[PDB]
Amino acid sequence: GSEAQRERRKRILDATMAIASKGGYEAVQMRAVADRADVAVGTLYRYFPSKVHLLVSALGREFSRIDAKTDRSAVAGATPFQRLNFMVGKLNRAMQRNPLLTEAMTRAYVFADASAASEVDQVEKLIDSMFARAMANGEPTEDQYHIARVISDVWLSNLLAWLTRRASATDVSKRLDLAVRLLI
Amino acid sequence: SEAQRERRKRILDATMAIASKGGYEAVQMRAVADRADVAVGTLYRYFPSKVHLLVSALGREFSRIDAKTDRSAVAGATPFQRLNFMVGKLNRAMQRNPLLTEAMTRAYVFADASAASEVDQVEKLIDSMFARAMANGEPTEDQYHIARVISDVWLSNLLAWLTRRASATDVSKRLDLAVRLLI
DNA sequence: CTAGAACGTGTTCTAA
DNA sequence: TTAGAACACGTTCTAG
Repeated sequence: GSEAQRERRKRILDATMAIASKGGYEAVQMRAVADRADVAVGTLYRYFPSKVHLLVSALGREFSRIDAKTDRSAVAGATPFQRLNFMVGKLNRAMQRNPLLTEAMTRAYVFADASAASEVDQVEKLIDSMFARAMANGEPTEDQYHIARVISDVWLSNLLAWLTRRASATDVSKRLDLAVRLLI
Repeated sequence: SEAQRERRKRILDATMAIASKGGYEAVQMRAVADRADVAVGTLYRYFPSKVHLLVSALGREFSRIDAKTDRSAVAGATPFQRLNFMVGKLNRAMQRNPLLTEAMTRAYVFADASAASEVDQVEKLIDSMFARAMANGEPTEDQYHIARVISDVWLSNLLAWLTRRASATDVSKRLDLAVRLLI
């Protein structure tokens, strides 16, 4: 709605990501987010009705932005195979840039119940679409969207393994390009 | 001890019974302890977090399913069939009790590194049930990798069902589609 | 909106 | 082991 309100929302989401960067999920505490966005906690709950909604919107907003910084690059490589490997890689890297910030958003994303479905949906759609439109070098086909979904599922699984120290960054890229190749 | 094992089983049974009737929110540590006739400190001795607890319950249940499905999963004439079969068996198992499935799955995906060993066991029981269904025995390396991809598609879809973002039909169709793209 | 008190549940502590 | 009080943080409530 109003300019001030769009400005409060952004301030709340910048706080959340600043805090998550230094402390992960356990440090994204609602008094701390509020305090640092200079709002009372009741105002915080007016804008985001749970810690999880808050984090899934922060993750929604970060992917929207990556989606912008990704339009020429994603459509750079000369074959679908290559454009996909490239997009997977840029996204993998973006996530590895701040493990604790990634950790907070990703766990909220998979933990979210049905009351957050609409926020969880946007993030899943954005990710599917970044992959599809890179693979297809523009508007994807039906087959290319379905392939893109499978690759987002593989990505998420591997990201969760990387976060829980069950897999290294090497294991993750090996499993990802393994999946890409089996579907192209 | 037989005491230690009797008490471990009472606690996981408590956990699943409560999860059935109420899902994740209702798996409360005071309630579980009470139901298993143990004090909370004893509960935390066996399982150091609500999430360790629920991810061990999930471990024991895939473990159990694993035995229940040793002949049948290797019944279909082709890899394609055996995989589709295994996928459907596991799907129908999860769908049997949505709130039980909700509680265990959310812990499974919420778990941090402090439960990495419980999470790991569950991931590998599932990977292996799929691979061995595909293969009808010890899988090749290529069957194992395909198994992994399909467990990832499976989990993603199970979360979307749980969050009412996909129906049971939407999920069947996405699994089918993945099993085709890979066989 | 603001500042916080109050309350529930996961986790830890104290005491027998 | 037990019983249960204490404490922290997500969430809701009371007041101004």
